[PDB]
Amino acid sequence: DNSLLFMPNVLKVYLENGQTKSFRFDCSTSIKDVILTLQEKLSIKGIEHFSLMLEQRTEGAGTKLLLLHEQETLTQVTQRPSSHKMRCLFRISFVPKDPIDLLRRDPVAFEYLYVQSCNDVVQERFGPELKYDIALRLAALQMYIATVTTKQTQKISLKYIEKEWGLETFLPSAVLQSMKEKNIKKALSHLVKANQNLVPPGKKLSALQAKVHYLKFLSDLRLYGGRVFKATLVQAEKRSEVTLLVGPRYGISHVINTKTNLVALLADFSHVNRIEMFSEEESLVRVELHVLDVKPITLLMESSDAMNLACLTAGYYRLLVDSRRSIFNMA
Repeated sequence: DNSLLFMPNVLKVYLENGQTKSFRFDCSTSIKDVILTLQEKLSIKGIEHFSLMLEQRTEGAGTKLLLLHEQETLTQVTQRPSSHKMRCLFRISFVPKDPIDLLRRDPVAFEYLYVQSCNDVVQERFGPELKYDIALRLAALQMYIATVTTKQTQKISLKYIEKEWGLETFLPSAVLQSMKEKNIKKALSHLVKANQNLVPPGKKLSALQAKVHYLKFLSDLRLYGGRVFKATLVQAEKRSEVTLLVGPRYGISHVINTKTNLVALLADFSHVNRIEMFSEEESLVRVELHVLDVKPITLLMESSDAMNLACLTAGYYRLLVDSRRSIFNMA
């Protein structure tokens, strides 16, 4: 079996709505090429927000996403380690700081962001920072949004949701394993009704306006458009293990203490002038961050983490700082 290909030289790409798409490649096709073909198929204007990623299945349950560079060749992608048992996903990797800005810009991309976020929320792709409290509240809106776009009833019925979709589809595994089904349904019952109580003075919440609310809750969070990396900081040729957080509100920052959400800026995206990677022992990659008014910062990282750091940093630079200028170029 092979999760990455349909066949020799035909790439399988999963969209966030469950669709699959195929791309014939030869030895010259780049990830950039497939992204442009997907921009055209899907009528996207904000392609700068999007990336192709590999889905790694880790030993314990849960997936790790490996960002792929545009200049990277598809053949070069099938040679990553155990490419055959990973999947290719098209996803928004560089989120706008306020979701509403995407909606006025590319509605297709905004709808794409809402569908991807729902999947992210239910599959616990945010940390435990997503408390069951928020998770149920998010579910009540996802549930609302699924109903108003399928039935005229503006009043939401768990019994419908139970049959048509399955309640479990809107809930994380943790609520499923920890909360009592009766307790979950009571919780949703009070929630949906209370939000229903918030709306009567107002005209009914449109699905689109509900989706805006769904993504605003998500936008105030740590792993929103962001990732956590282990890395080895080399400072005066001696080594220490660091945890980096790269995201839209953190530039490249370092986690000092999770308990107090203590994060330290190492570099705003605007202060990054270049990223360079080299090779070391046993798929260990040395990253050198060239930052304004400081000596370069040196990181020793596992190769796929090294690449997801460059991509995510270059991705947010292209988005938030300058669309033309390059910071990272593989060769």
